[PDB]
Amino acid sequence: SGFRKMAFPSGKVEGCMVQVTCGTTTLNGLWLDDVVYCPRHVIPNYEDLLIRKSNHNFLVQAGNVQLRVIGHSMQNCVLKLKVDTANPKTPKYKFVRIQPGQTFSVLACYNGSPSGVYQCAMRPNFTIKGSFLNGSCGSVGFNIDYDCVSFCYMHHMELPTGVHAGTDLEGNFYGPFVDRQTAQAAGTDTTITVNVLAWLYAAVINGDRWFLNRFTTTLNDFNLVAMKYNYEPLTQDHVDILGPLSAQTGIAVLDMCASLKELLQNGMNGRTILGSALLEDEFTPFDVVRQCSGVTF
Amino acid sequence: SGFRKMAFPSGKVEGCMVQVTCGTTTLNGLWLDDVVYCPRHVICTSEDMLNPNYEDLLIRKSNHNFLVQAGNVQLRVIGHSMQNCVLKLKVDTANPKTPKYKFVRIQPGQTFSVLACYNGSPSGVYQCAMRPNFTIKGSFLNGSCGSVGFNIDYDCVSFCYMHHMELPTGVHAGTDLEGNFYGPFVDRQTAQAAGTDTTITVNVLAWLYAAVINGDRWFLNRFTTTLNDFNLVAMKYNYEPLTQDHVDILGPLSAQTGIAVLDMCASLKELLQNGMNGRTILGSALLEDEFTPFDVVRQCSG
Ligand SMILES: CN1CC[C@H](C(=O)N[C@@](C)(C(=O)Nc2cncc3ccccc23)c2ccc(Cl)c(Cl)c2)C1
Ligand SMILES: [Cl-]
Repeated sequence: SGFRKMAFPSGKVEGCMVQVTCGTTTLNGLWLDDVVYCPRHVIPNYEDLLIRKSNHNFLVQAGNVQLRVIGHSMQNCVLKLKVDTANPKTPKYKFVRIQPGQTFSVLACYNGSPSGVYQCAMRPNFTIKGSFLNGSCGSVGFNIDYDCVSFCYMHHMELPTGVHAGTDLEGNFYGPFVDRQTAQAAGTDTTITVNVLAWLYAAVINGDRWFLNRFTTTLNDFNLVAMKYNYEPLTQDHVDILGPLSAQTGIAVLDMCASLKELLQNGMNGRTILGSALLEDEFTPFDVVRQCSGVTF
Repeated sequence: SGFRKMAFPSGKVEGCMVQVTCGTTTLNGLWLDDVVYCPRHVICTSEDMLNPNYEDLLIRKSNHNFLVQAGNVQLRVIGHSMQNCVLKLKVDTANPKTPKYKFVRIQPGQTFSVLACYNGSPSGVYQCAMRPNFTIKGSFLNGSCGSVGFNIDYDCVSFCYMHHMELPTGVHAGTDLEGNFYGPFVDRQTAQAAGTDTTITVNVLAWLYAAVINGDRWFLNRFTTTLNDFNLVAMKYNYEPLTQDHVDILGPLSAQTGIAVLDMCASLKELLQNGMNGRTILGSALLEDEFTPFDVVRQCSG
């Protein structure tokens, strides 16, 4: 029993966190094998600014040991500092680009030191509601798949509303954001519907059944309602992905959709679901399964 | 900007997680130096649990009865002792990944990270608090016994909790790393139940100071209160009494925001009275009590 916002164990990522200094700027780097990846804004014609930099301009620090940079290249908005020393703690890893609605763990770092780990989701508006202070640039987002760390995010900036923007580990920004000093704003955000339904299945598994009803709905009727409440449209793939939880609890996906339809029109009415007075959208259907079955890393 | 329920990086604890098997039972152990710590109920059967005599059951045990597994490598148990409700399996190999650590006993209201494990493998990390009724609202399945709670301030891991059981309400009871249970709980199948839970007032105020720092001022008011008037109101909403110790601890937050503690107490009073009225504080429609004043400072400063 119990339901918590749970992150992946951060250990495999911790051994990869380094400090990257260039001039007056100090941020974080991800040291994998003999390459250290970091936001290119550490150095805006970025090809022109990078041509003026020398290898000894980048001071890379792994704990106490200083690493010597032997090369540098740029891939989209990530800088790739080739170092002489390969990371002995390099885990089995992949660079994956996640879709909006997908969740991941963020190991927030300052001066190459991990300060905390938290779970968050890629919002439909391509921002992440993270927790970052100055110096957190280069902190990474990741998932663990068996014994493989899938790096999906590198923090670059904070938007004027306090939400965060960053890139995948190939330097491609999530959303219409750029690493240039200009006016940027997060677009209108929507609720991740498949995740709310997954979190409702986790509540049923945990004993919370008050919100259930005898009703069902069509996928079209549900989406017409969901659209009015700024909820993401629920596709047939979302209905298919929720199948295992639907089987485990005995509540059909459209049956739970009718529960959500009533929750949106009528509300909670003083009641809570998993100790929350709002509908939670930062647990994917796989997160609910992993937590309510006991998958390990 | 931003405010999240943040856990300590679990890496230092991950290298200490081992599998402990004794008979039909498989749970988790914490391998520090040449000792593996685990709940002593690993030696019990389900029938033994009603009225177990642990000293009696431990005397019948041989070192080879405990199968300790660290990853793939099986560890050899060379001794065993019991300290309160924790079993201490002396092993012949010291943990090379042993971090700088302490055994700390926490007070209710204190928060910590839990590295939930199954079969000696870490499955996830989450943040939670020691409730005033001495239970923790964790996320645990069967096989999680031996999972630990910890704080990693500076380069030292302070182990403060070891999971032992789930109570009938779905909440959890455990011990410090010296085997002393938190609360009036025993590692015996009895009619024990968690007492009435209360909201950790000092933590709600700390989380309100985090909201003010983050730009949220809607809940503030032109009122102040006495500490006694606040406690008389707080008690009626099942809130923990706010002591002078709590008022002193909130001082740095009060100075940083410019809002006196009894001033923020008057804001809390009005929120208990009125409710949120469609509004949220740090993206929450409820008043959060699982961030201590130390958590708020660390996250909003460094
Ligand atoms: C289905 N079996 C019936 C009894 C078994 C049972 O509960 N056993 C344990 C070990 C226990 O609390 N384990 C657990 C821990 N955390 C979370 C749990 C979530 C679910 C199920 C067990 C969970 C236990 C039992 C009685 C006592 Cl007094 C103690 Cl100290 C420990 C389960
Ligand atoms: Cl404490």
